[PDB]
Amino acid sequence: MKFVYKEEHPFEKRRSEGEKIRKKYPDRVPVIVEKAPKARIGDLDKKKYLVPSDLTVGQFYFLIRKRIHLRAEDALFFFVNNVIPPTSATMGQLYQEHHEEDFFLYIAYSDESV
Ligand code: NA
Ligand code: NI
Ligand code: NI
Repeated sequence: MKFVYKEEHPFEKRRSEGEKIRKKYPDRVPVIVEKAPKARIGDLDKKKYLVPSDLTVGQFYFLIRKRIHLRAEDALFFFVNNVIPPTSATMGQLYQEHHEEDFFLYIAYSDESV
C-alpha cells in the first residue's frame, strides 16, 4: 500500500524522528495510523501516536474506535504488513516484529478484511 506519511517525508527525515523518539522514550513505540484506500469509514484526525509498549492491540482498537466514533458492532480491522494482529498482542510485540527501517510501526485500518 501507500502511506501519506511516507509520501510526504523522505526516509532520512522519518528515520531521524523515529530513531530520536526511540531513544528519548524507549518504553514507547511510535506508530503511524492511516485508513485503507476506499474504506467507507471515518478518517483519523491524528495519524501519529506514541503508545506504551505494554498497551494491547485490543486497547488500541478502542482508542481508535473512540477517536473516529465507531461502535463495537462496526467492523474495524488493523493491518500491519498485511496481517491482522490478535487483540492480546502488545504494541511492543507488534513493533518488535513489524517496525520499518525508519523506526516507525505502520498500521492501516479498514472496515473489511481484503
Ligand atoms: Na474489530
Ligand atoms: Ni511533515
Ligand atoms: Ni469527534
